[PDB]
Amino acid sequence: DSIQAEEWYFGKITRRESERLLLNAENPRGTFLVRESETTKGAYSLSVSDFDNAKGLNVKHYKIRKLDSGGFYITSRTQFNSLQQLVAYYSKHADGLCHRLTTVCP
Amino acid sequence: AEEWYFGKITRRESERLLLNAENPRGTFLVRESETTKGAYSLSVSDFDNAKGLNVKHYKIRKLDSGGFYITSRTQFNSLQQLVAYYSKHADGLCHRLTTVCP
Repeated sequence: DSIQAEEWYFGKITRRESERLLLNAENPRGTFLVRESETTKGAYSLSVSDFDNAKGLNVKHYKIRKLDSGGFYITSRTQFNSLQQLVAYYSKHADGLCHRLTTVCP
Repeated sequence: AEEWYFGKITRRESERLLLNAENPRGTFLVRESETTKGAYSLSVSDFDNAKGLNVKHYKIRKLDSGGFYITSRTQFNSLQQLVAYYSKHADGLCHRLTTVCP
């Protein structure tokens, strides 16, 4: 389906594999990718690269839950009718995330 | 940085992960201890006839001078040396640390 081919969706890659792709030093902070959650059925995960001078480059993982209406959310502040709309939103506003989403993981 | 370090995932999460594949015995990861500050926890899959596949958890204590241990037999000056040692020598663990959790 459409989601399978989104440039930012990485399907069933593991959290460890997403950190392997995201921790690459070429990536600016806020490089991200969406994937299925490995440990929660039916949820997704937004993994975001970030940096601090103590953990080094690191990745933060945010569960994305799906509501019975069909929407999605990470926080109580905002919900979205699609992952596409969630990504578009957090590309414009961190709003609790470690960083605004900037580069789509290559 | 290490591919086997899974950071703050939980005990339950590690068990979901370590058991969630066609993962052999001896698949493992290291994570921050939930129960004890400063320590880590080594989680390793195992198989036995009564339990079937199951996960064992081993505290990794941190010494004041900097090193780490799980038993009195050997201690390590870093956490990576611990992992490297137990990949070659089970020494009391259920199995050697052979496959990093995918």
